Amino acid sequence: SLEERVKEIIAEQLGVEKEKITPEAKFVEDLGADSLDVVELIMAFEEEFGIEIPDEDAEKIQTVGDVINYLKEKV
Ligand code: NA
Ligand SMILES: [Zn+2]
Ligand SMILES: [Zn+2]
Ligand SMILES: [Zn+2]
Ligand SMILES: [Zn+2]
Ligand SMILES: [Zn+2]
Ligand SMILES: [Zn+2]
Ligand SMILES: [Zn+2]
Repeated sequence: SLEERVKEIIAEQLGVEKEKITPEAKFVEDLGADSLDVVELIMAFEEEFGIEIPDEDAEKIQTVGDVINYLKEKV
């Protein structure tokens, strides 16, 4: 599912257990993502879902929920 794929992307990049990858979890504050991690997460979401996340939209991707909601509507 879309959610499962999003979890694997995040788990692979941040090394966090999927059980902690919840909708309200902030990549930085809750999942420990640093600046490079965030850039790589965006790059991965684009590659895996075949879409583009313009800089503007990328800035709004702060939680797991943002990515899921964004992708569900866009793809
Ligand atoms: Na993986
Ligand atoms: Zn891989
Ligand atoms: Zn697990
Ligand atoms: Zn923040
Ligand atoms: Zn928090
Ligand atoms: Zn891009
Ligand atoms: Zn947009
Ligand atoms: Zn948000």
